Amino acid sequence: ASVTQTMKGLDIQKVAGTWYSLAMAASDISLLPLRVYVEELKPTPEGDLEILLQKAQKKIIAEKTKIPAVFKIALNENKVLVLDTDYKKYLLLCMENSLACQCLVRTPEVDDEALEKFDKALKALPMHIRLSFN
Amino acid sequence: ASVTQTMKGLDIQKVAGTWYSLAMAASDISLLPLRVYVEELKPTPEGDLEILLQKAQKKIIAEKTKIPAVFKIALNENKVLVLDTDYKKYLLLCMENSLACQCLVRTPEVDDEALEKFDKALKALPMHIRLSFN
Repeated sequence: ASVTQTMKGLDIQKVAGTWYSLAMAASDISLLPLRVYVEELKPTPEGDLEILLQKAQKKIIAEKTKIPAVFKIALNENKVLVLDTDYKKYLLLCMENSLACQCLVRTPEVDDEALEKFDKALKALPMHIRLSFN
Repeated sequence: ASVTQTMKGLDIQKVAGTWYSLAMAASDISLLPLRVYVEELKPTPEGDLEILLQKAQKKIIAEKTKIPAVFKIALNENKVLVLDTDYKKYLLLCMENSLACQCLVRTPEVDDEALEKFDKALKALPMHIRLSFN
């Protein structure tokens, strides 16, 4: 991917709280290890991102970098990419080794803005597998 | 490996402090990503192990398990295995995906107990690559 595809002007503090994985996509079929469900984001006062996820709860710390929408997690290098969020409804997030992207929503209310924007974002990226849940 | 090859009666509190990587060995040549140098161990009051290492300093948290010499780190599952230590001189430590083992010493004093015991421990395990440093 490119820095061109990451989000401009992210405020990491406003993504705090609960999220639900509506859908996932990945560059390689076997990737879906990156089959992980973001349940909560907890930014730190220092600007790092704690990720609570389901696989068993895992707690991951993605550290800030010089790119405000890109965090570094480990022995195996993984980056967390925030593609886009409105903070109140949806967050598009990618984890790179190579690439898995998740469509996160604040609540599973009947509304399809998040999934339209996920699908629009994936058009640019070479994905070989796509999942959507109930 | 087996639980039979992990250490009996580990006190994680006594491995606290500085260590030096004298030597590494691994199951697969390409493994030496697990080319990481343990510089410090910091056990927590809760019994988890913080690992400071050189690759750039990385800080890894290996959580306790029901096995007192085995800690769990992440998206990719890695276990840290303490094979053997006398706490004061040497620690034999393995990181599993599959397997890399390190010979750690408290100080680079002229003494070869650590390396004899590393080599004796590796006899049992299928290693294809071995490194030793100055």
